[PDB]
Amino acid sequence: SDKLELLLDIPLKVTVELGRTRMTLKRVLEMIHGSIIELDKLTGEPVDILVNGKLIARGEVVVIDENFGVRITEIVSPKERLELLNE
Amino acid sequence: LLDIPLKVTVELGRTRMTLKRVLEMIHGSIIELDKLTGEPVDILVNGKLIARGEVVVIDENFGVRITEIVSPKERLELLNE
Repeated sequence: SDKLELLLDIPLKVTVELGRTRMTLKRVLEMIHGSIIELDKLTGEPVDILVNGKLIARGEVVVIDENFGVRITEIVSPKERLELLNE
Repeated sequence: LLDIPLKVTVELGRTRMTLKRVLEMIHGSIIELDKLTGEPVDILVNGKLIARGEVVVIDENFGVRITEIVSPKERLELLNE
């Protein structure tokens, strides 16, 4: 808590994922322009929001000025965000 | 080597923010990312950016159609870094 005060300005890396899959090296080498990669995410599901590699939230894609963004639709508690980042 | 499974991730974008901000976010908060709206999305294999493309739907799953990709030689180089 006094500990927390010292951490508030630490920059954290945020990544937003549309989905994941797995493929062989062979398939990676054979892919071409136009190749289609199917992901583990279903229509109707939100995108994932990771902070230093930990899933803390999910959301929906929005346009902000010229950039993609995400509006948070699901998130863990602030205490759980700390716990996960402290793993 | 050809049969080794690799992890593929498709990213909409990235940003950086402080821990304070991360802890203040709530339902409805907006996070702006580093990708511009006309750009294709990133395709990473084992964390290495090898391709970019456009999002598609295949039946009920999301997918990506590749629009930019490095050479097969360069794919192998990156995966062997």
